[PDB]
Amino acid sequence: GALSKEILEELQLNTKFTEEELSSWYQSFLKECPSGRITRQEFQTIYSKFFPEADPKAYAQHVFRSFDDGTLDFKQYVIALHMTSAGKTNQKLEWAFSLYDVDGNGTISKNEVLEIVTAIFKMISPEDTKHLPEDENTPEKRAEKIWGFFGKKDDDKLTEKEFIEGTLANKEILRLIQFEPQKVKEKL
Ligand SMILES: [Ca+2]
Repeated sequence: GALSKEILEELQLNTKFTEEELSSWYQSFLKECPSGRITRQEFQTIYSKFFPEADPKAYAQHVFRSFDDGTLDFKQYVIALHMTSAGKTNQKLEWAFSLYDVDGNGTISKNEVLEIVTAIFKMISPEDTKHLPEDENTPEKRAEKIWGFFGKKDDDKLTEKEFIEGTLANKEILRLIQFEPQKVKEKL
């Protein structure tokens, strides 16, 4: 049951579990996935199961990739769940950058923002989308607003430094880049 203190370090005060509790979870985990590794397909299924009202395939895929297809270990699988469903968005900005930097080349492009914003948009039920502000109710509008808030040109590249600054300072950027299905819904 090693990676548990590793899980808590990389999670810190963000963890919603203790080492003894993570081990129990870990124990159940191994019963279901003996190898302790979970594939992208299996990960996607978790979200498809628990987000019946939406279409979480792309979202789950992007989340899985943020940890580098292939497989995730228990530590990543636990952290991945925390990133999407627990804690404060503010303690996840470094990870959020990893999420938005789709190809992982170190910077975020305009298209990459559209990719993630679209994936996140599909996590919203059709029902709740009518509550979205007019200038923020379609993937294109939201991604473009985000790009505008960072004052970028179509071919500009957004750095981690700037990403973190703006998501911290400009609360409208935070609202727009928001990736937690429940938080997006609640703010609406
Ligand atoms: Ca990139």
